[PDB]
Amino acid sequence: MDCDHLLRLGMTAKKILENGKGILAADETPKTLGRRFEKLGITNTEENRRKFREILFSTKGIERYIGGVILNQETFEQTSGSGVPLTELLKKKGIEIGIKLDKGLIDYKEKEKISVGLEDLDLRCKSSAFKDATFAKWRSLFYFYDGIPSEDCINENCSILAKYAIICQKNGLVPIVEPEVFLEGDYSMKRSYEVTRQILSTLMKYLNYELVYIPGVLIKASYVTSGQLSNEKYTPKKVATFTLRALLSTIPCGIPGIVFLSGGHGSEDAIGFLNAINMERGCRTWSLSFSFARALTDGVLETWRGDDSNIEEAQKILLETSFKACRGAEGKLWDQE
Amino acid sequence: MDCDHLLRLGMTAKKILENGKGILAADETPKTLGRRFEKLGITNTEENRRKFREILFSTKGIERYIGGVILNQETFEQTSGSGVPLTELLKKKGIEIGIKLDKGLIDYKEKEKISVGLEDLDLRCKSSAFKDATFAKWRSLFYFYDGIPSEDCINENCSILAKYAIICQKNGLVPIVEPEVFLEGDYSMKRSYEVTRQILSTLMKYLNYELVYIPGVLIKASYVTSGQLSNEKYTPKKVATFTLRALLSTIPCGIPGIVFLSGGHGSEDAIGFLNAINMERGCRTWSLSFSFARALTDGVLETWRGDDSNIEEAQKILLETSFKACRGAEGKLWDQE
Ligand SMILES: *[C@@H](C=O)COP(=O)(O)O
Ligand SMILES: *[C@@H](C=O)COP(=O)(O)O
Repeated sequence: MDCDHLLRLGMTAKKILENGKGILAADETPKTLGRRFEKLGITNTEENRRKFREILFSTKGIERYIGGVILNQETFEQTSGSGVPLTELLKKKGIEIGIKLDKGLIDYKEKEKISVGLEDLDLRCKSSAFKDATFAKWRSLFYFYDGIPSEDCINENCSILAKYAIICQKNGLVPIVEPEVFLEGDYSMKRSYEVTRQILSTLMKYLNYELVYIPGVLIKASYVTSGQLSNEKYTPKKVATFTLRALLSTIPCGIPGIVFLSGGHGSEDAIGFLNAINMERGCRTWSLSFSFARALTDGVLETWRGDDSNIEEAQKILLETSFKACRGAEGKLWDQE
Repeated sequence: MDCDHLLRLGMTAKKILENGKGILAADETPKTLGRRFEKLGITNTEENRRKFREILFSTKGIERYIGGVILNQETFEQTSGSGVPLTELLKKKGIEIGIKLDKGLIDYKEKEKISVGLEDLDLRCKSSAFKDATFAKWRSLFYFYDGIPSEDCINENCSILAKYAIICQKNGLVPIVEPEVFLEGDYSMKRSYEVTRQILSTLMKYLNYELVYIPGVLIKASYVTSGQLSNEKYTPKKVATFTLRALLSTIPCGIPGIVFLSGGHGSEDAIGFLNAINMERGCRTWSLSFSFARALTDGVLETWRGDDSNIEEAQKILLETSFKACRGAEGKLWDQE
């Protein structure tokens, strides 16, 4: 944790987001990907999970738009149909390799969650399995109900995120901290805005109390919207205004980038919100980019459907959707390249 | 607290610091100024306090360097020798008028302090006395000993600052929040650095929990150094490095400016640290300027000495010291204008 060591972390964080690039999140656990597969009639075999990731990672030209990919631990042990380790597909493309390091969530208080896995995190970061990884991801999730998120749950999750971040950095990995505001709930956009300001300001408190190197941390955040069960409407401009206000109010100049999660919003909406936030005026130092799983890969799944004959078209949709995300990351989606 | 109302606050915060300008703090209570007077053989009469402020405010050309002045409540009731209200001296110069609104400090826990006066703050902000004021100041003070500042004292002071800030803004005043790290103590520069990161990150938490308009808040901060009782040395470059790192780690892009307090450091050291921080590289949105009482007015006091014959020379020293501070505010002190 010397000066050159700290500069390498900042260089990695910037490389992931250079030139309007963003992150393809491919880190779904077998259970989470399985559910997605089963809706579309695809069998949850290890082989189909391996093939799905091969389809994503082998897409030609994807590195123009994708600066990093977040892998699931299992995918590090996997090869392509042709024999090449899946990580080698990304390395050869110059794409940064990430590892999701949380062990999921457990119950906290009444109706809330904390994320787990810190006890062996340092040991796991040193696994030879992840030797090629240069960044990591850890997700917490904030449920919304009456009087919730509670302050205890904000503090505990921010504490856990910050502890994970410092361990990552000590092992030479850039941490993505993901304080996700869960979309499935009944809350107004005002309430999301206000609580996002609490969560993000508290996260910055704990990162600072843990003396995390702030230029080597990426924040993966939810857009500010009302909850899916609210009857409240919003437009991309309003999402952009509220989200950017919350970020300008909470995120220090030293943070290199914010990457938005799609969170259950549509692919089109998530990309449209990104474009709108990048068209907003308001001085800032950090990039506003993407870390999408669903918004980038739902179309791939829906086109592929487990049939090899559909793969070329599935890869085409990945590339085209990645292009749009990247254009959104620079506020240029309305403009012809 | 409508949109135009919020834009006026941001415009005021920017006007105070435009063009490398800074703040002349002249807000010493009769007791605090009195002690300064008595060291230099000057009688603590109301007349000498009035005359001292007249000497400061009537200095020709001071508005090139000073964007705002922080007044003591008593000075709003005062006139020049020639009959002109002292506030009119500043208004005519286009200098923003501020009011210090705290009622000082009281004991908290063991050996710590909190600042007081929130109970009638809203009423006081509406006083016709302060009709010409456009900004305010409120000071908390953090003592350092073993295990101190305590977390309770950080939280309580940040809470008080944030409550004051929101009341100010609701009354159309830009709040300066002053979480001063007291120089008189025995602590290392590492410890100051780490605790400054705790204090400033926690302050940003409470400002966010109070839903303060972040573009309409100014932060008056201590430089990061070791304590006066420490035998540890430092240079301007090291102060600059540590202070800017702490600020980049904690202060959101939305804050318009940080103004350093001189804090018991020499006039020359305080101006030299300002120059050094403004020569540092590292992207940021906020101005780095000054809010000095001692660093700007100790020389004036020492030249004047209560003798009218010395006033012209005293004003010359104010103007020359203000020039240097302003050059420091743009990192140009080594360079000839
Ligand atoms: C990133 C997960 O690692 C965000 O995924 P989403 O875009 O919400 O499916
Ligand atoms: C500002 C007081 O209002 C700072 O005063 P100092 O420069 O520390 O004497």
